[PDB]
Amino acid sequence: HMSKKISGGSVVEMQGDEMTRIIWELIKEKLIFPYVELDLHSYDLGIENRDATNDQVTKDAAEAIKKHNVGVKCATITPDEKRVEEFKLKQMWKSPNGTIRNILGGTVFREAIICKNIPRLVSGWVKPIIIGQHAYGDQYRATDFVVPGPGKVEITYTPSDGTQKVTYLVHNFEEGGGVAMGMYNQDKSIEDFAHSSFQMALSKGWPLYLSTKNTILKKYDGRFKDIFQEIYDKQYKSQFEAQKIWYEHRLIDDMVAQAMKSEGGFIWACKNYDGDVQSDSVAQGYGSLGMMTSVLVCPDGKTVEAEAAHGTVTRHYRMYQKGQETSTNPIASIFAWTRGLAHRAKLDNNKELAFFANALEEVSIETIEAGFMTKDLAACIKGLPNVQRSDYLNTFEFMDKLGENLKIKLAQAK
Amino acid sequence: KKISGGSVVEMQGDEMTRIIWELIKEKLIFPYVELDLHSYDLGIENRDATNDQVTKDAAEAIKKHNVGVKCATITPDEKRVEEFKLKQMWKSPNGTIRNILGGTVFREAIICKNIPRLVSGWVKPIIIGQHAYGDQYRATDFVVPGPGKVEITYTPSDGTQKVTYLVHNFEEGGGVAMGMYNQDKSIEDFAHSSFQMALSKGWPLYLSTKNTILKKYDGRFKDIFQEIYDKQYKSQFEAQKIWYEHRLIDDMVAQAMKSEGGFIWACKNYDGDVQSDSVAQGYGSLGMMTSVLVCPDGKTVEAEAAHGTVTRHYRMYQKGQETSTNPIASIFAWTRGLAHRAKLDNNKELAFFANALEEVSIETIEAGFMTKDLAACIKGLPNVQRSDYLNTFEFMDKLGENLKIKLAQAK
Ligand SMILES: NC(=O)C1=CN([C@@H]2O[C@H](COP(=O)(O)OP(=O)(O)OC[C@H]3O[C@@H](n4cnc5c(N)ncnc54)[C@H](OP(=O)(O)O)[C@@H]3O)[C@@H](O)[C@H]2O)C=C[C@H]1[C@H](CC(=O)O)C(=O)C(=O)O
Ligand SMILES: O=C(O)CCC(=O)C(=O)O
Ligand SMILES: [Ca+2]
Ligand SMILES: [Ca+2]
Repeated sequence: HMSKKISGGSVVEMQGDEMTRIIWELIKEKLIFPYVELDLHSYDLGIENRDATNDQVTKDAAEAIKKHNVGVKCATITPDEKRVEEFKLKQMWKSPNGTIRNILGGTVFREAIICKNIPRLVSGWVKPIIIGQHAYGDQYRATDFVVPGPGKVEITYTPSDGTQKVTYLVHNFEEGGGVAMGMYNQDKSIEDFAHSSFQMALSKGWPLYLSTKNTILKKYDGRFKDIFQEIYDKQYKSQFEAQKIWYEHRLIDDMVAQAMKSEGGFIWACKNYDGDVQSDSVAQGYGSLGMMTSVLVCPDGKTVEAEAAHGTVTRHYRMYQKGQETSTNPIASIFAWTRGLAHRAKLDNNKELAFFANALEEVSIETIEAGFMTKDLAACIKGLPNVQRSDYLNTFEFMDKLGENLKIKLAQAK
Repeated sequence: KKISGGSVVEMQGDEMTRIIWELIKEKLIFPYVELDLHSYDLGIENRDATNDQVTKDAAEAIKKHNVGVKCATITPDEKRVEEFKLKQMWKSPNGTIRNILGGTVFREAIICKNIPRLVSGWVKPIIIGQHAYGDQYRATDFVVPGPGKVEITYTPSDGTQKVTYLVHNFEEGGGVAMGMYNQDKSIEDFAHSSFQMALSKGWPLYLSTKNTILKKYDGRFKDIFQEIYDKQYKSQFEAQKIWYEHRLIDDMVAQAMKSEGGFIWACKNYDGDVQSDSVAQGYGSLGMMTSVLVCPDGKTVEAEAAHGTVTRHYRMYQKGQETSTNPIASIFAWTRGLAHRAKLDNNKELAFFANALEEVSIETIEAGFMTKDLAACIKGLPNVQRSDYLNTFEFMDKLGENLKIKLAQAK
């Protein structure tokens, strides 16, 4: 009969597109703002405000995250040919997440939210599997081109200090054309990636695996393997052993077979491409992309960006657009806010904010575990063809049910 | 009065698989099939002795006789170079052979009703066609020791202007860099092989790439497939009510996880290498898989046992200790090659024998006679007792008796 909200501090918010934008606003309206006062720095990364500002709004939000150390980002449209038409864009703008990653740096850690009544697709997975994706280099910064006919492709290195160049033959095309590409990574980026992985394994108490293909790329993938091993021996091995965990290198194909027959419960450090791909595989194996969280941990050990690990759910948004009922899972988006607020509360020693962030995570899981859930989770239980309308809640019924349970939980603890 | 078997190129391998290989031939093959065997030793010592020329000679012999069957082989790491005092950390024979022959490697689980799958919805099989040529498996990678410029250059053979592209200006330290390529003609054969596999199985075909990122490199795989599809295969796909689609690799691994199986999955060399191990494990046992390289000439094939050489079991066999080594992938390398041998020769007896041996293998396991690894797939290893499985020679022996019965019953 006379309450006062939690003062949450400074957070950078990146508004997004299509179905995740709708969810994003329901989360703020029903779960966050009634309990938490925020110093929000909002940036509209919607497809048409980006285009409006020649994508300057993306870069500015990236700089804002550097300044305030905490960002929460909604899924955004990444333009392709179709999208330039649909929004009559000025150009095919770069992915906002590549731009944001490239400015911030670091490792992207992805993890499924587990509810005990939600069957996995992979039978053995009891505990979670946290993939740490090295968010820099390799294919994502590579230079590729078409080879139009017979000829020589070479890759050369010219030292900056003046000494003589070295020239590696890629291929003599003798029979026609094809394609070629060069790609690189940097030692300091690999070192930051190793440290974040060892640190993540130690804070979760779980073992750590790095996957490469160094049997084939002895120099390129060998560099990753060597940097991890030296940093582990010099800096982490005795800590790992003190907690009865361990670090091992694995070939990527051995690693995906090992992961598939494990029980989970390990950190999986992936090079850029493998982490991009394998984390969608892992996400689906747990049940639903809607349940996949993601946090960019920057090398300063202080800045994070939290987001859902899925897209804008265009398919559902099209149905929403023509008045048709939808059942879109908000948990990944919710945990973007709770992870961002948890981190804000850690930097600030804000006890009430940290208790709120965890209460909302608990509430989300408890609601599903009591049998109230969106359709994608119902399908995990029954199999899609066998789901009845009575087995699940639509988008708005589920937020309402969550909002109801969160008011109860928070008024209980006071 | 044996079955006429014809010419077959055999590549001998290493450690436990080398041992099982000899047992397969003496127990299951040679008692029923007379063969003109052309045998190349790809054991790690002989590759070292010949500076790996024997691997090149084997691949050439496959061009000549059209059928190869390859035993698993050691791919040396640094511990192996010490063990054998190798002249260099030789590269996998599979890479050299695939580079010489070109083609597509089709991988598919070997399914036993009593071996549980780990992925719940995979009720039908998933066939991966891995492009066998180029990309990371023919690349050149090096260490960048400090600041400097990495560039990549194309010099046309006809003497016109060369083109140079900045890969990276290293300004803050060193790192690594690599160059890699593929060929139009080899991609086309990749496409043809995939469209033909789909049509022959009556299943739909998906090609995965990452063309959102590698717009030129992966875009070429995409454009080649689409062009060949529209001009040469779309009509026949529609007549069988199947289709072809390009999918982004990320989308596709998720789609496959939640799918029911029953499709052809065309993969670039790297993805096919990685996802075929994921898929074999998902169907229940990483080792229960077929791996058959189908060459562009449409006539030549090389079946291989895809797993490792089982070093721990070999050491135990060296010390004269009981082992329980699964032979099924080596057996199916023999049956797949002989089956294709029988196809080129219109040899109905050889074709019958190859499928019999495959059938005996499945039936024997489904009846409850299996090696320790398979019993552990069923009970869980901590719960496996000695009486739940056969040792290496007992299993081979049960296979041999069941095969002898199947061939007699059939006449
Ligand atoms: N972070 C972002 O800003 C991203 C935005 N995009 C965009 O999103 C739109 C559509 O893309 P899409 O392919 O449709 O993916 P998405 O995940 O939205 O939906 C797929 C299907 O997954 C099921 N599903 C997903 N979520 C839910 C849910 N909550 N509830 C229930 N079912 C769900 C549902 O399944 P169904 O119910 O249909 O069976 C759905 O349809 C495109 O514009 C992309 O640019 C993709 C990912 C990242 C970035 C992009 C980048 O940086 O370039 C990325 O990671 C990458 O690099 O690729
Ligand atoms: O890659 C090798 O060295 C051969 C073993 C292997 O991984 C395979 O054949 O798939
Ligand atoms: Ca991805
Ligand atoms: Ca492999």
